[PDB]
Amino acid sequence: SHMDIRQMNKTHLEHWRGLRKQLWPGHPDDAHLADGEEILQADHLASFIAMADGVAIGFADASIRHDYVNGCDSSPVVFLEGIFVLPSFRQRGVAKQLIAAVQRWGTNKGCREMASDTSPENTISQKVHQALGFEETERVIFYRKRC
Amino acid sequence: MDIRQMNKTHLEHWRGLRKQLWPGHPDDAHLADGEEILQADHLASFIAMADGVAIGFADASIRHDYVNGCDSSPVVFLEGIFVLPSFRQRGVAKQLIAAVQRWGTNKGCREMASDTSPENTISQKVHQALGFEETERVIFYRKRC
Ligand SMILES: CC(C)(COP(=O)(O)OP(=O)(O)OC[C@H]1O[C@@H](n2cnc3c(N)ncnc32)[C@H](O)[C@H]1OP(=O)(O)O)[C@@H](O)C(=O)NCCC(=O)NCCS
Ligand SMILES: CC(C)(COP(=O)(O)OP(=O)(O)OC[C@H]1O[C@@H](n2cnc3c(N)ncnc32)[C@H](O)[C@H]1OP(=O)(O)O)[C@@H](O)C(=O)NCCC(=O)NCCS
Ligand SMILES: NC[C@H]1O[C@H](O[C@H]2[C@H](O[C@@H]3O[C@H](CO)[C@@H](O)[C@H]3O)[C@@H](O)[C@H](N)C[C@@H]2N)[C@H](N)[C@@H](O)[C@@H]1O
Ligand SMILES: NC[C@H]1O[C@H](O[C@H]2[C@H](O[C@@H]3O[C@H](CO)[C@@H](O)[C@H]3O)[C@@H](O)[C@H](N)C[C@@H]2N)[C@H](N)[C@@H](O)[C@@H]1O
Ligand code: NI
Repeated sequence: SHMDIRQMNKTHLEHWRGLRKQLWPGHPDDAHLADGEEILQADHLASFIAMADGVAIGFADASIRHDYVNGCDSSPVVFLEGIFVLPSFRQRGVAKQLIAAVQRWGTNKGCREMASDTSPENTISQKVHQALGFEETERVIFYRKRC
Repeated sequence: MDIRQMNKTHLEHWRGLRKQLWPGHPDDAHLADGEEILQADHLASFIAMADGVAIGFADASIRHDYVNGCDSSPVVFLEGIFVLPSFRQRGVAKQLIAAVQRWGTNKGCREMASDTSPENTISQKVHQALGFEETERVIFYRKRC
């Protein structure tokens, strides 16, 4: 059956939020709401929803980052902020298409590089990033200190 | 041992220290990076001097995008720090980071962050000793568009 990757607009907010809560549980509910609104008005944020037969089966959040991005040599960079495909629809090339949409968006925005990150423990994610043409650049430990 | 924010006069020596921190970075880029830092409001480097000679530096930025482990924005980010071996373990880095931290606070950052290689044992101890807590460990990927 035919699938479409739609850049998220107001009409897909509920499809998006319903999936996003499955990728990041306990990311606060109020946060999804605000995030959705922020994204709809941004020029450096965009999200994409995989739709087929009227249902949303997956999504990707993306951004255009001007901060230094680990492993990249140019700026700005289009960055894959999160991606999720429902269990029942995996290994069908849904993420491949969502990522192509993110790449197309960042390319049209003038980015020369697309980047992403994932836990060293997320093994399927690593296989997926590599299967899709990303090469691993570096691994780092992040630190935080309250100001 | 004074710490000063970098200006045009410190570029040549900063570049010499910076090439030792990152030998793989094109010399060509140190040139452009220095100009970029001085032109941008969201960037600042600090130089530690002994008898008028630069012996350490820290590059920093105000980051506005997502930063792993942080929950607020902007974030002051320690982009790199280096102290000549002869001056190590004397609190120079501690001092450089204090200066980065004040700059950040004055820019409204509620969090300061940094990152380092899993292999950089010494760096890890330094971060810990200075009050940073480890947040996440990740692998980065890149695909040329
Ligand atoms: C990671 C994820 C988004 C991939 O979605 P997907 O739609 O199943 O991926 P695709 O079908 O487009 O797969 C692309 C490629 O990755 C590879 N791949 C996908 N799943 C794989 C698996 N489980 N094991 C090994 N390789 C796999 C394949 O090499 C290749 O497709 P093909 O060999 O079947 O021809 C999905 O597993 C998911 O939602 N996981 C949980 C959320 C998550 O971990 N996100 C990652 C970072 S936010
Ligand atoms: C990392 C580096 C900048 C630290 O510089 P420094 O001036 O020697 O550090 P400081 O003296 O200010 O030390 C501050 C804290 O780190 C600790 N520390 C410093 N060097 C240490 C070492 N080699 N092993 C264990 N702990 C160490 C100090 O004991 C502690 O002080 P405290 O008494 O307040 O706890 C320096 O070792 C260096 O330039 N390394 C090479 C470049 C690199 O690794 N950069 C880091 C990532 S960008
Ligand atoms: N590739 C997926 C990435 O997901 C998380 O980071 C995202 C972040 O997720 C937060 O982190 C928790 C999961 O660790 C979620 O609950 C959110 O609050 C999200 O809120 C931002 N809008 C975009 C960030 N990229 C991870 N922090 C990061 O390590 C991981 O690499
Ligand atoms: N705290 C040290 C950090 O240094 C490097 O990242 C810096 C980056 O260094 C590039 O990466 C190579 C070393 O990996 C250098 O040759 C430059 O090209 C520099 O060019 C940017 N101006 C600021 C980045 N923070 C590392 N990429 C990062 O992993 C590391 O944790
Ligand atoms: Ni279609």
